[PDB]
Amino acid sequence: AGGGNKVVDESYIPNYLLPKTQPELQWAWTNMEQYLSACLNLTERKRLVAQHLTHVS
Amino acid sequence: PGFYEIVIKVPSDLDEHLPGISDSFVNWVAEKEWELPPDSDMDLNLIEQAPLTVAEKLQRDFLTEWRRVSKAPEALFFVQFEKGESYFHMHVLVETTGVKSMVLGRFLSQIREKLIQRIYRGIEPTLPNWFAVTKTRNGAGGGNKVVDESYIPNYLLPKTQPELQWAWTNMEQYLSACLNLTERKRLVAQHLTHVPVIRSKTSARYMELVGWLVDKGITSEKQWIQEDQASYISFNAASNSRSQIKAALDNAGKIMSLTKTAPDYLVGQQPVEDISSNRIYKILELNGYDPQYAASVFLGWATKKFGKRNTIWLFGPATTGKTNIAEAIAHTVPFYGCVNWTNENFPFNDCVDKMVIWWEEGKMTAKVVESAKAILGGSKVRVDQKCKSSAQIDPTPVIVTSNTNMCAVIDGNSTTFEHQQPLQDRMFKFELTRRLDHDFGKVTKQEVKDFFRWAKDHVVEVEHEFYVKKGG
DNA sequence: TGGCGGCGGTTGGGGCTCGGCGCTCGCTCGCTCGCTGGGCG
DNA sequence: CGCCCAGCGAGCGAGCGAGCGCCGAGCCCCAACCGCCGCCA
Repeated sequence: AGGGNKVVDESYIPNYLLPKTQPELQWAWTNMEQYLSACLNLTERKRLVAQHLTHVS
Repeated sequence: PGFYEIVIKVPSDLDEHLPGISDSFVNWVAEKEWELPPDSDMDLNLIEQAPLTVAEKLQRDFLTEWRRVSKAPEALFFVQFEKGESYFHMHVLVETTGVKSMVLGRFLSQIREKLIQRIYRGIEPTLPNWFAVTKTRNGAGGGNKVVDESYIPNYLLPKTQPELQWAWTNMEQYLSACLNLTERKRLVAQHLTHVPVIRSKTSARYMELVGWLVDKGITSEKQWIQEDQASYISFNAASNSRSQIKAALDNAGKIMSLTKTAPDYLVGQQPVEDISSNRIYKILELNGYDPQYAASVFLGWATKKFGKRNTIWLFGPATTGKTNIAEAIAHTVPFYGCVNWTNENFPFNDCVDKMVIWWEEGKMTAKVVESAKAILGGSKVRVDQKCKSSAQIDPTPVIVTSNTNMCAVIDGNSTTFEHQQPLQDRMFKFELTRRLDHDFGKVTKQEVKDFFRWAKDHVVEVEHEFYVKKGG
């Protein structure tokens, strides 16, 4: 319990939350204009994942 | 002025370290915001907020309690709030003015209790040793670590923004370096550019023992027992004390190897009150030689005053007031060596690392006549050794005590006289033909010391010549 | 054209060594908690 | 006159050591053997 919290940046979303497939997802709520389209749409999630992969590269 | 490095762990998790803390305390700790001074290049995003206030309150209460219990409000301190790898802490520093090392433990516990009853309000932090003081050794063995002023720029200031958060100090030399990386780096660089012995209770006594040994003239274990057996035994109880004996012996030898002059150890301290009783006086008066002039010549020869003619040669058969004095001198001086006249290849084998060169019943050899003339004429020269490397032999007063004519320099299976005048123009002839009686007794070391001392109390004009004046 | 005999190096192993850490004995000293004594007078 | 500070003391335990003990590696000297050489037809 004394450990530190899991602090991350925006790169953590496309690295674990978006890569998750439908069976590992049900619903989501956000407010960012870039991530709002990737709520219940898998195509937008994959597009954002690819964009993040190309950016970090 | 020393300082005490106190470690005070700042509770990071108020829920785990302070279970059951009131909500008012957390609210007041979180509502207090901080802001760096205008001239502060430190980044505020990296610095925390509630931990900063907690550390500030803790160090303020600590300083207040210290000033109240020590009665020294003008005492210097130096607090530095950092962020450990797994928990927050502070490198608090307080002077030792008005607080000895045997009372710091009670004051620390009192301050901890006061902080727990005031700040935390009874709740004691559950961190492993949240309140302690730096010790010279881990555990309950080492004592309080009394650091120095050089400890601040050697561990605290080197730390930069990542590990640094805040700091409080009243010292005028560390004011701008409280919340400024540039000033801290400048001070660290200045301290590194500025920067010898060590004072300890175990080395202070050794520094005096090594000096007393050379004063008494000890160069081995037997000489130490000769003075006091109990004293020698006391300095060799444990292995650490036994190795110390060998270390001190080696150091004393290497130092005696570099004194200044041999007479420094041969010349006595107190004057002489009865020289007639000395055996040297009778030996010199029996052979027909003025004891005063002989003593002056000996003093001038031992002090390297003549230079080229700094040599004495006692002629006449063996043991005629020649061997006794030489044996006494050899027994008095620390080290000595007999010139092996038989070994013409390396006759100075026994005279290696010796202060006096004694030639007892030995003829001159042609194999080391040229090299010997240098040392006899006041000149340095590196001669070989018997199955050993060469070694420089500084101008040392040589003493010859033979019966045959030393001018007859032997060159193997023959004899020559080419080195007659060269060797005679740098030596003193002492025609000591009178033989001592059987009940004359051997000369002691105290006798030689008294003789060398009396040689100084009555100085006479010593003439540089070959034949020494006799006693008229 | 031919081989049978000893001497300086090793080189790990039993041993001394200096250190660390760990523990275990003397000293201590602001604090506490009573006991009692001119003085009220 | 039966309390008054209030002055005194006697520990008094949580500290402080400091001093030793017992590993812990870490050098250090020593002995049972290898390389090379002397010794004869």
